[PDB]
Amino acid sequence: LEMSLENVAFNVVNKGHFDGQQGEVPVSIINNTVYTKVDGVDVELFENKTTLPVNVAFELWAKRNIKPVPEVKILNNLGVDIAANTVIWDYKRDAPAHISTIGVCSMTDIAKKPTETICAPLTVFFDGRVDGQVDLFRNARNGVLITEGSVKGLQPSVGPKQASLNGVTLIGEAVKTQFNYYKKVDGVVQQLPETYFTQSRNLQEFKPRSQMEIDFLELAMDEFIERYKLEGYAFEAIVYGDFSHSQLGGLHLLIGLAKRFKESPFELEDFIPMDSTVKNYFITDAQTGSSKCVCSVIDLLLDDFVEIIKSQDLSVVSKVVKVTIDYTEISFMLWCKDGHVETFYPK
Amino acid sequence: LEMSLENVAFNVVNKGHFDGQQGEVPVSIINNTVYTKVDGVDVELFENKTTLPVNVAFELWAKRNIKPVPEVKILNNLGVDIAANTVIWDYKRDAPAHISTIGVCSMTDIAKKPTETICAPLTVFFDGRVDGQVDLFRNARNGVLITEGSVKGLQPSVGPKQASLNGVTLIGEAVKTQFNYYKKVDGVVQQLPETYFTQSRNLQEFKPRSQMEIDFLELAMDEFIERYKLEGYAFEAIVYGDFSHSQLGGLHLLIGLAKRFKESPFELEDFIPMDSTVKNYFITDAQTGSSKCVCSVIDLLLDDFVEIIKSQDLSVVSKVVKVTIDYTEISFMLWCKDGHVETFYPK
Amino acid sequence: LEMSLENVAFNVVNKGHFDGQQGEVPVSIINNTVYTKVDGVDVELFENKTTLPVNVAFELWAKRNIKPVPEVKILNNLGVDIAANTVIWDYKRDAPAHISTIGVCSMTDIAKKPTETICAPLTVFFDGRVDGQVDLFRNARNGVLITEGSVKGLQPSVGPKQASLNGVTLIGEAVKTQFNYYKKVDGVVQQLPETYFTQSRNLQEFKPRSQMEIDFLELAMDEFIERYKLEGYAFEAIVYGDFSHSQLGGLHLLIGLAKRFKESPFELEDFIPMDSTVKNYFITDAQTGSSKCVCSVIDLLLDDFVEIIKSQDLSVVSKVVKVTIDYTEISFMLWCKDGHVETFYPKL
Amino acid sequence: LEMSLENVAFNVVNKGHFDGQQGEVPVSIINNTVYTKVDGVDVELFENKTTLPVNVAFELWAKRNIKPVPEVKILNNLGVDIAANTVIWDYKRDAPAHISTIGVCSMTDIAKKPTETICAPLTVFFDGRVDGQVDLFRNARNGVLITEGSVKGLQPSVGPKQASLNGVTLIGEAVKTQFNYYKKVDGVVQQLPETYFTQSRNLQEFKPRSQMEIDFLELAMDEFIERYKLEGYAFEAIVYGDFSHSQLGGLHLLIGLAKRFKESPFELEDFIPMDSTVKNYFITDAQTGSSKCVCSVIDLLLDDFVEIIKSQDLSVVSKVVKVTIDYTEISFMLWCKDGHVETFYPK
Amino acid sequence: LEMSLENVAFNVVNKGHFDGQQGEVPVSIINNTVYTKVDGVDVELFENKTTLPVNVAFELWAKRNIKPVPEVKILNNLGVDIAANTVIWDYKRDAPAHISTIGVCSMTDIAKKPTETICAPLTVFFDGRVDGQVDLFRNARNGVLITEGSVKGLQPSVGPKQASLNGVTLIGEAVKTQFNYYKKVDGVVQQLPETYFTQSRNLQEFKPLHLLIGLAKRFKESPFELEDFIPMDSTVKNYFITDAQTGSSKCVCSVIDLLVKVTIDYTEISF
RNA sequence: UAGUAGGUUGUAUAGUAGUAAGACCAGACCC
RNA sequence: GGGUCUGGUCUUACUACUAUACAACCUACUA
Repeated sequence: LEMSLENVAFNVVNKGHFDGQQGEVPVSIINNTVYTKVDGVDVELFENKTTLPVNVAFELWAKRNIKPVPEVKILNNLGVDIAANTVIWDYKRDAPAHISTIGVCSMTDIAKKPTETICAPLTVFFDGRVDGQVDLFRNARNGVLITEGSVKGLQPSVGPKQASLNGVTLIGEAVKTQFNYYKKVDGVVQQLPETYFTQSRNLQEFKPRSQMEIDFLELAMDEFIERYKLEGYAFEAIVYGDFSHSQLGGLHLLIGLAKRFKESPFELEDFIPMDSTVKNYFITDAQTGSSKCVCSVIDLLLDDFVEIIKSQDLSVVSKVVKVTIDYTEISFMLWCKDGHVETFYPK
Repeated sequence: LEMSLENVAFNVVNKGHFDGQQGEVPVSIINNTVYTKVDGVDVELFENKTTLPVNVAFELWAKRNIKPVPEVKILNNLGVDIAANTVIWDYKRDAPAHISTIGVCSMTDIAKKPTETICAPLTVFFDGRVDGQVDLFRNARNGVLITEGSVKGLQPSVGPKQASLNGVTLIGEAVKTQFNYYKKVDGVVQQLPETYFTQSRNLQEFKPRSQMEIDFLELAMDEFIERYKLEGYAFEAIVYGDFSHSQLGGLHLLIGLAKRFKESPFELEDFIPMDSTVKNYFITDAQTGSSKCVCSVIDLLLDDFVEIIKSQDLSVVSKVVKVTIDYTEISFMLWCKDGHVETFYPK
Repeated sequence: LEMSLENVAFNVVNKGHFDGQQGEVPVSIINNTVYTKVDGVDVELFENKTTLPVNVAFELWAKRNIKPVPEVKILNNLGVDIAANTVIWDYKRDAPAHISTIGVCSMTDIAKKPTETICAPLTVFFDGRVDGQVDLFRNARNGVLITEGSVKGLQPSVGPKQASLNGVTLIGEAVKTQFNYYKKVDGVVQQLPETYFTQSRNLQEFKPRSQMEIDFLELAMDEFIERYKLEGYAFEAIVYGDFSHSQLGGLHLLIGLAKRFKESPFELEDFIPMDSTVKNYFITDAQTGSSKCVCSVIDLLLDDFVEIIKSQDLSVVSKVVKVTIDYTEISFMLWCKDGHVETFYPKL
Repeated sequence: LEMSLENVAFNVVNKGHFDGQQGEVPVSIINNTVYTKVDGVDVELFENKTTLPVNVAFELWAKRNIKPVPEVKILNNLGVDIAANTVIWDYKRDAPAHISTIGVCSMTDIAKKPTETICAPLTVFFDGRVDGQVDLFRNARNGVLITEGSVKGLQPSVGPKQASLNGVTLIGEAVKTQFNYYKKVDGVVQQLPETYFTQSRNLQEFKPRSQMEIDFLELAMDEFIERYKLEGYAFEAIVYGDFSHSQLGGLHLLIGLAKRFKESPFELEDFIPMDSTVKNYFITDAQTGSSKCVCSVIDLLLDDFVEIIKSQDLSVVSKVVKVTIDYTEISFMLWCKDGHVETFYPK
Repeated sequence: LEMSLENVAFNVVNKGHFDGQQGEVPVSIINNTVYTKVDGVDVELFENKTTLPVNVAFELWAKRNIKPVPEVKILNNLGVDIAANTVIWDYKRDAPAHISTIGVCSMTDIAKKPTETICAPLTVFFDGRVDGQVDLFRNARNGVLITEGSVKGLQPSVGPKQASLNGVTLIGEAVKTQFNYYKKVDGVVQQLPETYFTQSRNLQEFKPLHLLIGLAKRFKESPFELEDFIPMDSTVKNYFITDAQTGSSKCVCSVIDLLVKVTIDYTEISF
């Protein structure tokens, strides 16, 4: 089997997600909210924040993937258009990561199997922990495959350490959250270039993942620059920021935002609440009264950021640098003075 | 069995009402409308005009009674509070005639059988064309029973000739629309009083049902009164109406409204769109510019109204007359100008 | 008292409009509809088609004017911005004719009396059948006054014969629907221009109001033109209409639309459902398959239209003619050639 | 172009449809209705009855095709999935006939030209009155082409006489509403089979289109059979209908419905308000009280129906007959008594 | 009395709850929100999260009980179906704890007094701090009574130490939040058996994996997410716990906050 | 007199439209 | 080659709307 609204609500009530049990419960759809009657009183089960109909969005939310899955930004950068026999929920915007589905909900389904002709001109995300998906990826024309282990006859590409698990990114210890990515286009397997992976942290629950990051949060700016020999790279304004004018200077790394937040609180108004490698924020410092309309914040490991920034050479005043991050090219606007660097920020 | 939204929509699509078949179709609930996907495009199936949730109202509408059923005004006057194992749809206001149901929809059910203790202090409408309902009526404490035939041990009460059938009232020829009404209160059968029944007609599809009505519509105002000897009974004002002042005079019978509508069109704004024995209208005559804020219109057979007015014994100046219409008392405001009648209109 | 939602609903239930009685009834506001509980079941009382909140629109609808009132187009053309101590309901779009009110609903009120300073730079519609309104009009700076009779010290202006009464326009017989209009601007009484008044009819309930209209509805096109000496005025196109090409021809008078509708049914899609002197329609003829995207239809008495079309010389290649209709200037495009008119249509 | 909501509303206000002019007007989107401010008061321009967003549906409605276009049922039967550079509005359900568009609205566009790779595995409706569309049809892989005239190198297929024009079907006189249909699948032109075309009439504005229909609407049931020699074809029940039992007998042609409506009014509740060759109705006769839950009504010319019924032979008790109507197969359930056909109704 | 929407909004504006004052203020009902006009600009007063109409829910919210009241789980376990002359607001789901009311709001009222025949086959929650309610409980057929003190002729049952007060549970010091529970069924007083009472704490404001104390200890150690897929109030809570450090998650986790059939909160819990 | 300015009108360079007609180009049908 | 019908463009005459520049009239605030 039954694929109906009341069976989905029964599964949500008894297990929190659509498992596949048999049963039905009373359901009331008023406004965009789905209520259920428990002990004679209506209890809210789901509030629709999406653009889909109420029952369609509820069914997709209940059938979401609860296993560790790749972050939505990785899938978007890899060009994934649809997911095979699963729903990947984008918790950043509280909506499904993909408009259509394959064999999940009859209202949004374009097919019941990923091997149909309609699914051929689409990059389909194939899981690896579900049996039989590797064969479907081999027979698919366009598809992206993730695997905990290794696949015979293919060259694995190491992905990010962290992965999304019910909306909270983590480096799994009990469960393996590091996958191997395979991309197949037009029936030909394509290798993927080596890329630096964003750590996807947050200001509140910020924890350094390296010794250099620990020194950045604790040691002074001059001491940290002197110890690691970061002179002549404009590290004062690129990371720490300039809270002295009406507009901020630099501050394009999430680690600098975390350091400033620990020093003085401020507001990060995200005017595009989605998940992406590069985030734009409406930052307003509450102490110095300095605000910036657009602030491109990219969360990178500090050691790899140093390696990236020191592998471009100081020879021209201005240059555009293309860096492969999350399997996509990132355009960095680089300004260089003579002897030192002026400014290096993402576009 | 399955009791779900998609099975109900499948039954509506394939048969127009909930029959009890097995199947499911895609359903989208957006706004108060229930859409279904037919040939890849959404088709509207039901628009909620009720005060209930969208899916609850849709399920009640699909499970409505399609057999000839008594008019909602008769049930309200008899004091019916709930219907046993059926839904009676009030097409006048496009909502169920009763707030709760017995064994129909889990969201509105108060019980699964009419014999439970919760249903005891309620007048339950028991059908007669469904097997086993007569026994339930006998065992019920408060209930109203309708029967095409006769029931042993009970005195039948003849009901109205017409009955509702999918929202259009008719005097059935192929199907019997005349029932026998039995009312049982506190376990004791009560014999219903002798009463007149409203014909429940409309101005557009108005057809006379007696010789007197045909003469009323065909003959002039003076000719009709002279032929039937209605002098000194205010038939000109009460029935025909007086469109000569800023406010109307009389016009409290639907037959007079039909005659005027055939003569000159006008607007009847019903500010309480429900079904009742006495209707109040905001009548505005479009020819003479005469309007009346409240106009109590009661549809009665002309012969019965003549009998009622001739039995009034007009001797006192003012008197309140109680007339049993549709198993309920109707308060008629009677004014008599000593010698003849002054005005006789319902309150 | 009391000015509350439940008292308003009680008045609607017991009398159909807000009279001023004391009482309350259960009320449920869900969606844009206002329901009431009668005999244990919810009954719909009002569905909000306006741009106002549900209870605000319900209160304005209940307090609407039920007496014969001037049509909304006349008020808009006269420049009326607000109504004094009343609500004028625009039944064409099922919303109040004016955004704000004076002493009606606390949510929309800008004042409690029309004599306040905020109401001074506004043209206020003052009634005449309500006692004391004439004095307010005299003391007002900008205002429009209607009166069944005559007012001392002022020159009356005769208005249209018909007036709106609960959404249906009529030439009242029992009740006088013809008023005298007075307009006062900046404390100085202004006389209103002499004008022709639109009859405001409809295709379904269309009834001729003159001998010429009866002849038009009965006689053939050629016979009517011959009888009324309308030679060389494009009456075949301007009025009767030309359903011969892909686009329509002329057909800019409602009487011609009524004649065609009686001949062959068609659809008039009104893409701006409001009330105005000149109406634009998306007419699609169902017989010949001829449709026109924009069709300016103005309802005028056929004698008045004949006089208007005979009052303009036709030697110029083209000209824009301004005609005072419903106290406003209507622009007519006079595309003519060699004396005989080619077309004559308003704009909207 | 400018493609914005206010430009679309300006075009609607000044011309009734999106022509392509430059300008803007105030717009208010509250509920599903789009209002505009004219002379200081909001005027409703469009009420959304679709499943699309308010502004998307408004833009599609304004950019609809106002020229004579084929009826939506013909396009659905031909398998049209999308329309090239135009929007075909389905006035029966007040929604666009196709979910996606090509180069019309950026919210629903899948491409800007019909020659892109994404549009290749889709049957695209190509007009013929727009210059350059014939070349696109020739270069297209899957597409349907209509032409007023003839196309060199292709065999024309004569379509229906009538065509939709702003929601009202008509046999155009001033404008040609008869097209020639060409279907191309997988780059190979397919000839369409000879077929019968539904006249697509309605009960209210019903006008006979042949001598036989006039005789049917005037002559008696027995006289009409005698004159046209229809004995042993169950013409009494198939077309006229039988209002004698609880359920109707036959009445599967719209001409019979029109005749009955002229005789006695009744209600046709369409529980699937869409456009299709075969329509199912919830017919309830208001005179005899006879109702039928499902009534398959197909509007065919009486001469064509006679030709169909006289070419099936009377040899088996039950048989399924496939008839090509509107370029699609119609399944007719045929029951034959030994000697004469018993019941012949569409499924 | 006056019982109208504008009087209720006036009471909310001037006192925060329906006290019973006389007055009216402009009110706008758009969407499910009730706005009021203060200084010429609309100010939101109430957003409807319930299944009731906007004005009905607003009137019930304004007429809610602000005194210390028993927790909703205790009332549900005791079988309370309706409250006499008061509204008990369930702050966990932001909706009234009972579908119908007695003499509060005309849209939801089934009666004006708890002594009517319609209220007889219902367990009615009778207060004890309101004068005259004890007599109504004595005359009632089915009802539950709470009392700060003692009632003559009845055996008191000691209830939980904590009680709800404007949505925050507390062990009252200035005000007594410990009541004595009396249950009367079919006109016969039934004694309440001994039972253990849930402390009803929370992880954030916790002051001394199926016990809430273990959840609090883990939260102090490592943060995690508790997705409550049934946001209501009950003795036993099911959570969708996902540990953010070890990546360990459990779909259903029955968490009961305590200091085989077990008598907890006047009901039976099966382990 | 030296400056900063809101409404009305005119001139100049421009860009769209207008429910009539004529002309040019292109396509279809017929002779 | 001619006639009719459609898609695009120009002209006929008068007006409406948007953009910029300058001037005049009624006049507003300072030295």
